[PDB]
Amino acid sequence: VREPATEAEAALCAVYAEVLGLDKVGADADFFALGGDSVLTLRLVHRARSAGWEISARHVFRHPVVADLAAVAQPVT
Repeated sequence: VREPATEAEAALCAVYAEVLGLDKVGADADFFALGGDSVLTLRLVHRARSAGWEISARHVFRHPVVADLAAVAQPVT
């Protein structure tokens, strides 16, 4: 399983695992391949912000892989 290589990747890995109910998730994990849907996307957006990273639901649907999602995130102001 692929370790995160940036702070944003590491935060999103942890949030993916928490939202999807998994123990740990790799930096190459696909949110919808792992069981994501509209409800869980909503939760991912909220919990990512709590972890310091601003994303949208549209970001998740367009970039469901952790590493790709981390690249469009913005740090919370």
